[PDB]
Parts: sequence; structure tokens; C-alpha cells
Amino acid sequence: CPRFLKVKNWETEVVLTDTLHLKSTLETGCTEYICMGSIMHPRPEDVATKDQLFPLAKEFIDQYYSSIKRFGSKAHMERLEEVNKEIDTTSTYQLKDTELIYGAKHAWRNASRCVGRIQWSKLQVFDARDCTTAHGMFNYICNHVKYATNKGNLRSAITIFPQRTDGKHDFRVWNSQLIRYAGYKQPDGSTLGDPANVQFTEICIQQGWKPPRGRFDVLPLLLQANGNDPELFQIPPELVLEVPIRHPKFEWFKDLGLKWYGLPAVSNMLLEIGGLEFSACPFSGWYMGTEIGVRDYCDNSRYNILEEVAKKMNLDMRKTSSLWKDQALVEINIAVLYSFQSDKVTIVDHHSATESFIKHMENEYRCRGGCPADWVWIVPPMSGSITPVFHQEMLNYRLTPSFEYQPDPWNTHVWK
Amino acid sequence: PRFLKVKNWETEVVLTDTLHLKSTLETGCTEYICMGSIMHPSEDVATKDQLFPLAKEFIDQYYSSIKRFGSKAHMERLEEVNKEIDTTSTYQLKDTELIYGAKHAWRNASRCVGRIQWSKLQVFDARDCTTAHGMFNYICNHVKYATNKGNLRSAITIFPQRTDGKHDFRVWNSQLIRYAGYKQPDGSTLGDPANVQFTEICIQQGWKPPRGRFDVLPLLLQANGNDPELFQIPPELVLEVPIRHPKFEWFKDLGLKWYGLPAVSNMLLEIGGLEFSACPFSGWYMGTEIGVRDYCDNSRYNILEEVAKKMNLDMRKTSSLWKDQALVEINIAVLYSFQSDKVTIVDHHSATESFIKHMENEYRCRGGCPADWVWIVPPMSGSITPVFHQEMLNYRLTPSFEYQPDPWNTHVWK
Ligand code: HEM
Ligand code: HEM
Ligand SMILES: CCO[C@@H]1C[C@H](CCc2cc(F)c(F)c(CCc3cc(C)cc(N)n3)c2)N(C)C1
Ligand SMILES: CCO[C@@H]1C[C@H](CCc2cc(F)c(F)c(CCc3cc(C)cc(N)n3)c2)N(C)C1
Ligand SMILES: C[C@H](O)[C@H](O)[C@H]1CNc2nc(N)[nH]c(=O)c2N1
Ligand SMILES: C[C@H](O)[C@H](O)[C@H]1CNc2nc(N)[nH]c(=O)c2N1
Ligand SMILES: [Zn+2]
Repeated sequence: CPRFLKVKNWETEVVLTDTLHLKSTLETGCTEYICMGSIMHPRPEDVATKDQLFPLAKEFIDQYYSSIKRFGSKAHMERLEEVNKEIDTTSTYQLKDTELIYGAKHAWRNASRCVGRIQWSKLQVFDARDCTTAHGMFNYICNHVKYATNKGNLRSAITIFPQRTDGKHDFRVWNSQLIRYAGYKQPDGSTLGDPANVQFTEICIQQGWKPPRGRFDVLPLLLQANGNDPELFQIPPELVLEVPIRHPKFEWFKDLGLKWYGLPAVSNMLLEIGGLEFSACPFSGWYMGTEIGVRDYCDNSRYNILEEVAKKMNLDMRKTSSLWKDQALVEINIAVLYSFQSDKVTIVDHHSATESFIKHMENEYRCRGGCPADWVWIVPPMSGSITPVFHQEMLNYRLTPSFEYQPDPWNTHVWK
Repeated sequence: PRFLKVKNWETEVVLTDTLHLKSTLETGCTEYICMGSIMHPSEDVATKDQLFPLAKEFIDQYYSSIKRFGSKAHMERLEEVNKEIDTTSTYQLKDTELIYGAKHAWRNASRCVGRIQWSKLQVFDARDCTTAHGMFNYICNHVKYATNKGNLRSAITIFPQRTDGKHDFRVWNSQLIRYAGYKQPDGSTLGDPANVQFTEICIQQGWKPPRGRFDVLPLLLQANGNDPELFQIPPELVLEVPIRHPKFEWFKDLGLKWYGLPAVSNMLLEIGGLEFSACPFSGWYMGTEIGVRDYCDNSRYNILEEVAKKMNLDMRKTSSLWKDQALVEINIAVLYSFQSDKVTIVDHHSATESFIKHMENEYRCRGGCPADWVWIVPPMSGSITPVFHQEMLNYRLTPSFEYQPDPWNTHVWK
């Protein structure tokens, strides 16, 4: 393999040189003869073995002591020695608080699909490795939401639950996000609420939830601790900051009755640090406008409001070449940004966000020797070519520590 | 080495890809690093040794395509190409193979959203051409046929293959019809900034520039490795659309216009090991190629500020989405203008819809369709088109269109 890789920005002619790719660890799914960069996901009861774990822990501990300019120190060699002994006598090991914090920050720093990574170093890490029950999971998660929401001045956070052991005692948040809206399939095939969450809502309802059956019902937390069956918990509604969507120029836009929650918090991913697997690690930041305005509101298999918005704009909807869809999508995304800003809820438009990412990516090349980025995800779902990332060549590779996907818990859980 | 599935996440349609098992050119990716966003991922004169397998493979898929694999014609066409590579170090394609080759290079073009049309391709054989005047003649016939008074038709003209690398046929323009770009004394750029260097090459070669904003560049034609020569396309062959908006009547005051015929002239057509370094090909525009990229790139006409100015939009903050609002209007005007002048154009909703249908077809009858998501997804309104939620496998099939160095970096004058 080659030691230097060049990427070019075709708008500004800047050429950057990647050496960091040499440290990539996992497979991309691509080979010499096929590229899978547009594939979304290129037994979970199986856990790492002693001999698998020794080099994974050593690699991470080396990286950690290199970051603190203590590589090869006495502290470093004693840490290696200590971790090798735990793995030998228990087939696992425990991270120090400082290592858990470094690893989490670096999982975000390595997240090739995240346009927000300029902020990676500023991440509040909540250590919840002492949790044993689902009530305690709920307690930890409520503090996360409250801290991260911060009355509208959102702060990025992660809460980390105990690592996997034998695979039969996993902690999971069954929710895909801490805060989502319920989706109710109707007898007539229509959908009330959020179509993306129909399946999860049926699971909550089965487990005992009484749904209000409205358009914006915050789902309950479904929490699994130490491998037990999950348990329901209603987030205190005063902890769920919401934003009603109105438009600066169109008086009627509030009449759609749209609102959205302020805190995007992914809760279904796996955090891998030095070969340890933290199956429950909800993390939160703040929204880029387009995630709400374009996808959540205008995807066909979502709230699907372009039609109704276009009707109220009186657009010719008979032919596609009028571009009525594109015209309504922009107004929708103006109303989303206008609403969050009026209510002083942190949010970022796709211009500012991509602009920050280019600056971040250049800094990482300069100071770190590269910045893995997944162009298919970094480029916003609207107005792509008028943002700087569109013209930026990117290298995509998997560095550890990292956030990974994992199967849905209802597909694997053994019921007590 | 398996059948691979691709999922559409809107419709949940899953297609199974076997065609990739037949590819042999490289993508640029590795198990550890993906280069799906590198534009040109990573001398060229092959010898007899490399040439016969490539040729044998191409004849194989040709006779396979016409339901006569392993026939007498197939046996004999193999030995004819064998003898010919043997003695002359190259070989000549039949007319049928040439047509089949050009159509399948289009069909194999991962970056092209317009491939549902791939087999309606008019192939002009120009392999008898020897001079730049002959090139100019074949190019004028191409432009006249493909334009067709507005009802455009897909066409490719194929000049002689590369031989020793010293006698290359090259069209120095990147497209047959483009506007010129001028560096100003005050620093700015008049016309099209992407063509500033090529415009100076033409001026240096004797061209007298009008120094307007939409000046059609002359053809610069290189035949058999000689110095390129300048030719003016007859203006009556150059169809142009003045851009006006159906709601904003001030839009015509902008004085914008574009040409009707997109005709890529700087690529290399590779068929069965043969290199056609001159093969201008043309179809018709997707509205966004003009209205998003040509007019609204920073490194191009960069007209967004002017438009949102006349729309009287709040341009202080980025979060008013004033760029995005002006972009849709510009792209309505392009589509409105072309349709009103009855020049063939497709909008990015209809084209991506067609490409999905094309994909279904190719998976049905061919077992796959190589597709470059990065290039297939339109440069605006991405996720409200069907291709955004379409998984695509990218892989390199031949015959194919490849990039080649710009001639002014390679050519040795005299
Ligand atoms: C602070 C502001 C943040 C912004 C503006 C932001 C922005 C984004 C966006 C727009 C995406 C694409 C999401 C999608 O389209 O589904 C994304 C993905 C992602 N982000 Fe960030 N994010 C932020 C915070 C974070 C934090 C705090 C973490 C981890 C500590 C993180 C890790 C990730 C990961 C792992 C993905 C990939 C998710 C997936 O594959 O589904 N992000 N981010
Ligand atoms: C007939 C209507 C056609 C439409 C609507 C269409 C559409 C497109 C578009 C939008 C692109 C991306 C172009 C860019 O951003 O530079 C593209 C690329 C491409 N098209 Fe098509 N196309 C058409 C015809 C053709 C024909 C007739 C050929 C060949 C005979 C062809 C071969 C290619 C190739 C090789 C590329 C890749 C260009 C590159 O890598 O720079 N296309 N097409
Ligand atoms: C199924 C139909 O469309 C679906 C919708 C979804 C649209 C994008 C999206 C919508 C959300 F509401 C959401 F919470 C996230 C979370 C991502 C995230 C995480 C963090 C930490 C910060 C931040 N800003 N964002 C992403 N996309 C995956 C496909
Ligand atoms: C450097 C960054 O900016 C640049 C701008 C440019 C914008 C895209 C573009 C604009 C054109 F005017 C054009 F003719 C073509 C030709 C493509 C084509 C070929 C055929 C056969 C048919 C058809 N319909 N289109 C493409 N894009 C490559 C990047
Ligand atoms: C960096 C990136 O590869 C480059 O800017 C690409 C992105 N996608 C594109 N897609 C199309 N259709 N045309 C282009 O020129 C580009 N440019
Ligand atoms: C098919 C394709 O892989 C898929 O639709 C991707 C495209 N890019 C994306 N980009 C972001 N940010 N989020 C997404 O969900 C997707 N979906
Ligand atoms: Zn790849």
C-alpha cells in the first residue's frame, strides 16, 4: 500500500496529503474491483477472546499514551502490564476514567459520517459503568438530557453504560434515539405520526405503553440492563425541549401544526474502545437544519409534507419541471431554521456546518495527518453543490476507537 | 465473490448484482480505504502482448451479445484479430463491433444518469480521417445531426485509434461548444472561468476573441499528432437558448444564455484494447448541469449573488437560505427557457426517476448496472430524488470512457 494519499478540492485547488489512513483497522466493504461507498451497512452473542483482545487493548493504550506525550514512559509500560494481567485472569479489562474519556472523544473524532466533528474535543462524557438496573439507566439518561438540553443552549454529551461481558448481559437502549415521535399504522394503511418509528412504537405498545395516538407523541424509553428484559419509562415532558415550526414570511405555516424536538440523541450504536464493546452509549449534539427540514419532514417514508406545503404556496404541482418540490423544500427549511433561532435553540444551517467541516478537515490533515470522511453522508441532502464539501475529495477509512452499528435488540434478545 | 444486494431505502426494493463478477479494471478502493469521492482515482501505449487478451475478451462479449458465442464467425474473427495484432501490432474493429463498443461504453458509464437511452446512440465512424480539416468536417456533421433544430439526438464520432502515441488524434476543447473565459486586468473573469486557460491557448494560436460574456470558442483540432488547427463552427449550427424566468420578468435583464448541445470531447474511448483518444459524444442536458453547476459554482459564472439581489432577499446571514432560494429560481428559468424554445432538456426529477427504471431493467436482463452514487445524485435537491435512497455498486466494465491527459501538457510542437 502507498504511504501518502492526496485529496483535492476542485473549487479552491487545495491539495491535502493523508498519512493517517495507514492506521486504519477495519474493513470498508470495498475491494480493488468494487466500491460500496453508497451502501448503508457494508452473532452479537459472540465476544472477543483473550488472544483477540491483547493486541486491541495494546494498540489503544499505545495510542492513548502517545496522545499525552508519555509514550514509552514508566506509566505507559505499567499500564500495559496491568491490562495484560486483567485480560489474562478475567478475559477482559477495565478502562481508566481518562482512557474512557479519550476513547469516546476519539470515536466521535473518527466518525467518518459526521459533519459536526469540529466540536469533537468539547464533549461531556458521563461515566455510567456503575449502573446495574434499568431504573438507573433511566436516571442517568434523564441527567444527560437535562445537561445536554441546557434550556436551549445545547451541549454535546455521551453517557456510557457497562461494557459487554459474555454477551448475555448487555445493556441496550432499545430506542434508536432518546427522543423520537411515535408512529401508528392505521387499519386503512395510512400512518399517524412518524412512519420511521412504527415498528418500535408497536413494541412499546406491546410492552405496556398506553399511546395518546397523536401526531407528536414522545416515545417512552425502553431500557435493558445486564441482559434483563427491557423496561418502559416516560421521559419527564419538561425535559423534552420542543420547537413549534413557523415561517418568517408565510403566516399560514404555523397552521400546519408542526413541531420538532430540540435534542438529537442517537442511542442504538456501539462504542468500541480498545476492543471493549459498550452496547449502550447514547450521545447527543445539536441539529443541522436539513436533518429536520429535508429528511424528517420531506422524505416520502416520513412526515411527507411537501405536498401540503406546496398546496399552501399555490405551486403548479402537475409537472415536475416547475420544481415545486424544490421550492417548497427550501421554505420548509427556512421555517425550521427560523423557529429554532427564534426560540434560541442551538441549530446550524448546512452552509455554516459544511464550512466548519472543511476548516476542521484541513486542521486534522495538518495536525493529525488525515481526516476520514464519508462524502455520501457529509454532503447535505439539499443544495449539495453550493456547499464546500461537495467539491472536496475525501478518503473514507475506519479508525478505532469508533461508533459502530449493531443489530436491533428485539431481533436477538433472549426473553426471561 | 458473491451475489451482492443493493437496497432502495424508500421503496425497500432489493436488487441482486451478479454483473460485478465480470469486471477486471480497478476502482481505486481497497479493503481499508474507499476512494468513492476521488474524481480521477488512480505514457499509455499498450503492446501486442497486452493487446490480444483485451481484444479476445471484447470479441467474446460481442459474439456472446449476438447469440453466436463459439460459432464459426467467432472462431474466425478471433484468428483474424490474432493474425492482425501479430503482424501490425494492432487491429481494426469491424463496423458492427465499433457500434457495439461505443454503445456499451455508454452503458458501462457509472457516472452517467442518462443511460436509459444507451442503445439509441448514433455512431459516426470517422476512422478514415487524416487531417484537422477532415476532423472539422466530421464534427460539423455531428453537431448538425445531434442538434436537429432542437429535438436533440445522441451521437458519437470516433476518430482513428492511437497507434504509437506520437500520432494521436485529439480535440483540444473539453466540449465541442463552450463559452470562453477572460482574465481581466482588474482581476475578475469575463465569461466562463473554467475555460480561461484554453481560451488563452486559442488566442495564442491566432484566435480573435470578441471578449464578450458568451463567446463560442473555436474548435482546436489535432490530427495524427500534428500541431492543432483552429476552426470556427458555423454559427447557424450553434443552437442557443436565452434564459428567462416564467414569473420574474427582470430575469431576462440578466442577459444569460446557454447552448443546447452538451458534447464531451476530451475523453478516451477504450474498446477491446484499442484507444480512441478523439471521440466527441453528445446527448442533451439535465437542467441542473447548467442551472446549478455552470451558473452557480464559485469557480464558474457565480451568478447567485446577482439573482438573490434582484429577488430582494436577506443576504446578511447564511441561515436565511438565500443561496438555496435563488438556486431553485435559476433552475426553474433554465427548464422554462429550454422547454419554451422546444430544445430537448430533462429535469433532475424525471432523469433520476428514469435512471431508477433503467437500473431495474439492467438488473433484470444483465445482472447489474455500475453506478457512481456521488455523480448520479443531482447537485441540488438530492434526497427528494429517488436515487438518493438508492444503494449503488460501482465497478469498472469495459468498453469504457476514460480520462486522458490534457493535450497541452503532452504535445511536443514543431
Ligand atoms: C455537535 C453537533 C453535531 C452535529 C451538527 C452533527 C451532525 C451530524 C449529521 C448531520 C450526521 C448525519 C446524520 C444523518 O443524516 O442521519 C451525523 C452523523 C453522525 N454523528 Fe454527528 N453531529 C453532531 C454531534 C455528534 C456527536 C456528539 C457524536 C458522538 C459523540 C456524533 C457522532 C456521529 C456518528 C457516529 C454519526 C453516524 C451516524 C450513523 O451512521 O447513523 N455526532 N452527525
Ligand atoms: C442523452 C442524454 C444524457 C443525459 C441527460 C446525461 C446526463 C449526464 C450527467 C448529468 C452526467 C454528469 C455530468 C457532469 O456532471 O459532468 C453525465 C456523465 C457522463 N455521461 Fe451522460 N448524459 C446523456 C448522454 C450521454 C451520452 C450520449 C454519453 C456517451 C456516448 C454519455 C456518457 C457519459 C459519461 C462518460 C459521463 C462521465 C463524465 C465524466 O466522468 O466526466 N452520456 N451524463
Ligand atoms: C428513514 C427515513 O429518513 C431517515 C431520517 C434520518 C434523517 C437524518 C437524521 C434525522 C434525525 F431526526 C436525527 F435525530 C438524526 C441523528 C443524527 C445526529 C446525531 C447527532 C449526535 C447529532 C446530530 N445533529 N444528528 C439524523 N436519516 C438517517 C434517514
Ligand atoms: C470543476 C467543477 O465544476 C465542473 C462543472 C461541471 C458541470 C456539469 C456539466 C456541465 C456542462 F455544461 C456539461 F456540458 C457537462 C457535460 C456532461 C454531459 C455529457 C453528455 C454526453 C450529456 C450531458 N447531458 N452532459 C457537464 N462539472 C463536471 C464540474
Ligand atoms: C470531490 C467530488 O468527487 C467532485 O466534486 C464531484 C462530486 N460529484 C459530482 N457529480 C457530478 N455529477 N459531477 C461532478 O463534477 C461532481 N464532482
Ligand atoms: C443509498 C444511500 O447510501 C443512503 O440513502 C444514504 C445517502 N446519504 C445519507 N446521508 C446522510 N447524512 N444520512 C443518510 O441517511 C443518508 N442516506
Ligand atoms: Zn469505495
